[PDB]
Amino acid sequence: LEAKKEENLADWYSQVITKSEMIEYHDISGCYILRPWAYAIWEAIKDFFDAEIKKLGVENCYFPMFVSQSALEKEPEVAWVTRSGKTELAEPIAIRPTSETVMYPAYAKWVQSHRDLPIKLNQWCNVVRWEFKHPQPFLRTREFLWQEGHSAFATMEEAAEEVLQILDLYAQVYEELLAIPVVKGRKTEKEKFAGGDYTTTIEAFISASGRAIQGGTSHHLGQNFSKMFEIVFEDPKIPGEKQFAYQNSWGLTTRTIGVMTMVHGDNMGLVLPPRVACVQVVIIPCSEEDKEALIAKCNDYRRRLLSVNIRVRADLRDNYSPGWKFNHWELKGVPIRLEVGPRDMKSCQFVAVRRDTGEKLTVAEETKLQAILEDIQVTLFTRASEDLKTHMVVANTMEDFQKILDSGKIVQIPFCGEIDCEDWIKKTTAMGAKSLCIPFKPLCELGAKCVCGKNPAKYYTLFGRSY
Amino acid sequence: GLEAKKEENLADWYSQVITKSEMIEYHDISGCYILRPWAYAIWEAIKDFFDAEIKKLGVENCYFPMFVSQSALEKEKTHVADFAPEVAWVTRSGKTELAEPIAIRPTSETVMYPAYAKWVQSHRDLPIKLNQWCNVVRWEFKHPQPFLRTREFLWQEGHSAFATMEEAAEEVLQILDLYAQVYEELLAIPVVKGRKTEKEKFAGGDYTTTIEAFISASGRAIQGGTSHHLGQNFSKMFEIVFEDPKIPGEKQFAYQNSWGLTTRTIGVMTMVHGDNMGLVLPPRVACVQVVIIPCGISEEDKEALIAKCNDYRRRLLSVNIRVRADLRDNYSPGWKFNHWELKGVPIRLEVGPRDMKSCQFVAVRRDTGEKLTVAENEAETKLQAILEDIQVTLFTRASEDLKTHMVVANTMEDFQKILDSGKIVQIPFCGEIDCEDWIKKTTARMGAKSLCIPFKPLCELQPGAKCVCGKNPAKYYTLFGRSY
Ligand SMILES: Cc1cc(N2CC[C@@](C#N)(C3CC3)C2=O)cc(NC(=O)Cc2ccccc2)n1
Ligand SMILES: Cc1cc(N2CC[C@@](C#N)(C3CC3)C2=O)cc(NC(=O)Cc2ccccc2)n1
Ligand SMILES: O=C(C[C@H]1NCCC[C@@H]1O)Cn1cnc2cc(Br)c(Cl)cc2c1=O
Ligand SMILES: O=C(C[C@H]1NCCC[C@@H]1O)Cn1cnc2cc(Br)c(Cl)cc2c1=O
Ligand SMILES: [Br-]
Ligand SMILES: [Br-]
Ligand SMILES: [Ca+2]
Ligand SMILES: [Ca+2]
Ligand SMILES: [Ca+2]
Ligand SMILES: [Ca+2]
Ligand SMILES: [Zn+2]
Ligand SMILES: [Zn+2]
Ligand SMILES: [Zn+2]
Ligand SMILES: [Zn+2]
Ligand SMILES: [Zn+2]
Repeated sequence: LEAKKEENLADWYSQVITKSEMIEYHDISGCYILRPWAYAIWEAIKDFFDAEIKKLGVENCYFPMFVSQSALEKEPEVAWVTRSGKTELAEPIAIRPTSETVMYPAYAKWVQSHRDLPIKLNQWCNVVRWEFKHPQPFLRTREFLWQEGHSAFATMEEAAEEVLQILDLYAQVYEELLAIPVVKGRKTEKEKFAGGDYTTTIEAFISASGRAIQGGTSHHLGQNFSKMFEIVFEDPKIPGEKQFAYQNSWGLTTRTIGVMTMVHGDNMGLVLPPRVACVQVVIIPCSEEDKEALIAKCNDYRRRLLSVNIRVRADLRDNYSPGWKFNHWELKGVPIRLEVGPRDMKSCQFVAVRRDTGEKLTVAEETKLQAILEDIQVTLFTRASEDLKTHMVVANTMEDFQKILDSGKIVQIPFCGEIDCEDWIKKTTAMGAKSLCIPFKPLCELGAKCVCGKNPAKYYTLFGRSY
Repeated sequence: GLEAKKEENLADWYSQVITKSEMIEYHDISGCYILRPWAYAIWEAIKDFFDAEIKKLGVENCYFPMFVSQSALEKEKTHVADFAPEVAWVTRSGKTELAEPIAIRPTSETVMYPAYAKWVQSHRDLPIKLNQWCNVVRWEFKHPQPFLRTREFLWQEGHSAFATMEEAAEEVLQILDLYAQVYEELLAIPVVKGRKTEKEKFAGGDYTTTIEAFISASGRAIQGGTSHHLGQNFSKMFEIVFEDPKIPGEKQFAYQNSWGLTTRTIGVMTMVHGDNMGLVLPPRVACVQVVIIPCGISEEDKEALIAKCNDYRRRLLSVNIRVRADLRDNYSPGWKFNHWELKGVPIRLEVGPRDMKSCQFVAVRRDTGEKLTVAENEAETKLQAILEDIQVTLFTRASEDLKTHMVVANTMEDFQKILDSGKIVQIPFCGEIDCEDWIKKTTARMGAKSLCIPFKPLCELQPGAKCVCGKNPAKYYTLFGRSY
């Protein structure tokens, strides 16, 4: 790897994602191939989150990719299919940018009584938003994989409960799987989903860019969509009266992998948190009778490790040098390299090198390796945490806000929350700073006025430059 | 209640069964359907099995883009021209024309193989074995049918490249055998492995292998999955090539395979096993294998009966049986019976107060309807045994059905008679496109298509035997019939 993360972050990022064999470019802008090394991380995320939402009663299903004009405009850079071969469709049809308008008519038909609620459905699928701004692999693409969950309840408080549960699962994905610290909160009036009541969100910070990025989102839709699509049930108490269902929706994408790359990656390449590493430990070999024995010693380690449920690969290819293999698996971010040399074989001991720090370490010919893995995870998280702690500070006045913002940090400011003030904050700080979230647990507690002067502060709000 | 008979109007029965089992919901765009959880969980079971099996072969999962540029789609002879009117084109985003229109993938060769060519710089870069689960689109005007033939559908498509022919040949048959395991072992559906004829194979490939299944309610056959050897056709098209230094001065074009399997599986499961009470789920893929329902419904006694149903639920989960306790006050027990029968749940566990007070329950089989009174303490064992026996039974019945409806015939006379009887036929066949066209055209006065050239035909072909056309010698016994 040539480019340096602190010099030329875009070039560093492209080189990391391709030389780690995560991404390949497609001949259509903003579309990328997810190679197995990237996809396996998505598979790990999927296994965790799918089990967890199943524990909450959510069922998986698959709705059509195509949205009619009427369904879509029953409420915009949607991709329109307008012909098959050379012959025009009777009416153009749209590729889903999200599936509310595909799902909620079906919900309306399935709900007859309050006995039919709640409905909790999730799908793992692809969506398309065909914007013409600059794409970035993983972080912001035209086609992407995600999961979208869509719930409908009889009451408001079970919906609110789910909203917070799903947000906490997203925070778990980032913090426990990817070792990325996030700040939970809710979007401002300006930035919230216009189709919902409130939008909760997890925001992560990428310091090499000094920019924030949304990691996931969980919306309380309230009765907005149920009144739109007539998702109604009869009142269990009052004859002949109908109630509109309360709804949530929530989503999470492969952006995860990009954030994991941006946060933990270094100038040797990818750095994989052991919890999502497709390969946690790579075994590399360093008298011909002796050579055969060495290979057999590696296979011994491999089988043992496989037996202790550690994801492991023995790279015994004859065609490549050990130093080549060292660099290959470092670039890919394998948390531990296990080096087996003849002396050490003879000494019945071995060497383990951790990817995060490079700390080498000799050990006796199972237990240790697992112990190293966990520490690597903790290490990654705590460093990311310190980075966030360094780059997220309080400022009580605009001038202090601006200086700090220009130092490449994100700032919690007292904020009145009006949309006009938020646009003013954007252009005065000019790209300009946007609102990220109103944090659940702000750093310091809030008579204080907004940084606009004209109005009092309603809440500490986190602002920053953002992807 | 279903109130439509499978032996009368098969189409209406199918529609009723897939909707009333809560498998399918209709969409306002023809040929696209909502897969509700009851069916999507069957696809997820198939997925878990096939994923595990291909990983043991060294296949890795990935995800390539859904959009194909016009240049990449039209670049090589990847597919015949007759497919052109069935490609769906995105021509605008919002209100603004795209400079170049882009196509939705009907299959991903034109997206993957330029990448494969970039990735093969030497022998060490082979083999490449990649699979993806994803949706594809084929915008046909022919009458769609849920699960069986739709405009959008879910599938897996595997694409692999090798240094030698032997490796690729081996994988083709391994994957075909995996598809046969999906059908016979998970779905309880017997299939016939074989080779597609010249007319019916994938045109740009060297040969296509296939598994064919029979639907006796319709007298038709349908292809369950496919596994192609491409040889070096696509690698010479896309320049997926390396150099062996021990063979200076010769290119080595990769040998490739591709293979595919869709949600048609579920449709075939519905058509083979479904009866006049609704769906019938093979225990192996049933989302719920056992549903516990309280019957015969004092306040203390009611509390106790519900606790007992939950005891059964706990024990069944603890021995890895997928179980649902239907404890809803809103619906009658006889309605619960009907509802879970429509959905095809293999076993219904009835618990009444008299049975609770004698430590027993009733188990009712979905496939036969047979009722058994079972002692409480044997719940885990008996119920497991019964599930296995349901699986077996379904497969056995279907195989019996296949074996009576597939027979050998040696003349166009016998062939057309047996064909008209609603069966499929293994005939001696010369293999030529003209003569297959002729077989179809004649036997209409729809015509019979070829299904597959079986690896293991019923009867070995006689030497010098001539194909039913009488003009050419038979090259092989070939399974023909009316088809989906
Ligand atoms: C990969 C990815 C992710 C996401 N988004 C959105 C919010 C969200 C979060 N959190 C989803 C709710 C879960 C997320 O991840 C969004 C996107 N593309 C786009 O906006 C389209 C686009 C394309 C090119 C340039 C500019 C914009 N692309
Ligand atoms: C559900 C499903 C399945 C399959 N096919 C194909 C062969 C194969 C097998 N075996 C694939 C290799 C895996 C299969 O299952 C094909 C399809 N639609 C279509 O052709 C498009 C269409 C749309 C409306 C009416 C008629 C035709 N729809
Ligand atoms: O997609 C959403 C709302 C939520 N849906 C379920 C998963 C989580 C997700 O945030 C917001 N959104 C975002 N981008 C969009 C782009 C287009 Br184009 C359209 Cl039509 C609609 C939308 C649109 O509704
Ligand atoms: O899709 C195939 C060949 C194989 N691709 C890999 C997975 C298994 C599959 O059988 C054949 N086929 C089928 N239908 C098609 C429809 C269209 Br539209 C196009 Cl352009 C092309 C095709 C086309 O190539
Ligand atoms: Br969104
Ligand atoms: Br196909
Ligand atoms: Ca055709
Ligand atoms: Ca053009
Ligand atoms: Ca490789
Ligand atoms: Ca030559
Ligand atoms: Zn992998
Ligand atoms: Zn203000
Ligand atoms: Zn289910
Ligand atoms: Zn007793
Ligand atoms: Zn002939």
